[PDB]
Amino acid sequence: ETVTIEHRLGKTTLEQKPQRVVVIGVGALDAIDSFGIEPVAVSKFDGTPDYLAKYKSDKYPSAGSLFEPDFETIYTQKPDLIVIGPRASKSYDELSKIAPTIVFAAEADQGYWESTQQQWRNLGKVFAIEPAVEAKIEQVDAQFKSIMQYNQQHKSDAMLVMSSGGNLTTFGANSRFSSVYKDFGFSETVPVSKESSHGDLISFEYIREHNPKTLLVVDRDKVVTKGETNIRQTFENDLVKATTAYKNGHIAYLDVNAWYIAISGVKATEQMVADMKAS
Repeated sequence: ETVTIEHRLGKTTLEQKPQRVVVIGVGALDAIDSFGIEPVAVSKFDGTPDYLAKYKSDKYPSAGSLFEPDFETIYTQKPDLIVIGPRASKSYDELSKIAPTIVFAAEADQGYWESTQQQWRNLGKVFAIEPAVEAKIEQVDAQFKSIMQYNQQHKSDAMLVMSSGGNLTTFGANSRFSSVYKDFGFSETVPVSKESSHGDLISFEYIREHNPKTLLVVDRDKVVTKGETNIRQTFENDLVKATTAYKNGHIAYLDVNAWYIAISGVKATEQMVADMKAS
């Protein structure tokens, strides 16, 4: 009773309904928990979102960080399946020795939502819960479709800006934030041409000069800094105020967990939808 799952790091074959699942990555944990599966070990991250709070405790042994698996502990846990997010993917070859391993991740080229659907469908196949997955997909798909229509019918541009340690970077349609353009129906204020993993460095002068109609802001420090203060107070300086986005009240502060950390999560994707509705 095996299934063969195709994912970013190739093909993995395993018996359906693995009993002992180890999960690395918040997005993988989000979708897995959301569909009613309880893992035996999980990565630990200081920024784990409230909706996954139970996994922060020692009830669940640490499988490592978001980036670096604890191979020794994972082996000790005797997993039937290891599910990892893209952050840990350099360790896939090593994890694949221990047990069938699947990568759970979005793809910029095919687009966030099309690829995320497949990730949930992959879970559906592994755990024989296809109907529940399809019900969820139908629900969320309608939300994507409605938002996209809106933005095409009021065809307008958006600039996606991330702020981290004082660095402002921008990302376009062929980036980890492909959802904004390919799924939610915005056009790029400025075509960021061929992209790169970590975005392109910009400045407040760039934001003001290019004058986006909609400005979507990701405060990376929210989930990385020990503090949780509001970037808005500082982000909205004179240069940003002079922007159309500010005036039209279309600066949106995206949920950092949902958009940046918990990639392809169920709750994460629902939050992305909520954020887009709001803006």
